[PDB]
Amino acid sequence: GSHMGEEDLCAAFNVICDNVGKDWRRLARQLKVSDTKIDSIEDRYPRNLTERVRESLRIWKNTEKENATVAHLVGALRSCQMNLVADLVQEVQQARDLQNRSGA
Repeated sequence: GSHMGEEDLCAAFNVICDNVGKDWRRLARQLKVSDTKIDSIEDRYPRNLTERVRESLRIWKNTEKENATVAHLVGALRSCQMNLVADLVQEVQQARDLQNRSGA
């Protein structure tokens, strides 16, 4: 696990968990979660979206591993018709310009 060092990603993982309530079913689907999963994920947490969402993470990235970068997170928000969150996770992208280095 890792509770320290996920800079920027904090907004991407905190996002999936922050706008929960009805945001994971959109991020899960767009993150590449088969419908069969929404039925399993919900089946696992019938009273806690905040918990089921974190569960996708183990799968969410397990599929788009290479395409599971920070940009994928906000980039995904844009497709989830949730520009609101995508807006805050986009702030994540701004933090990358400081660590992404690579000036040439």
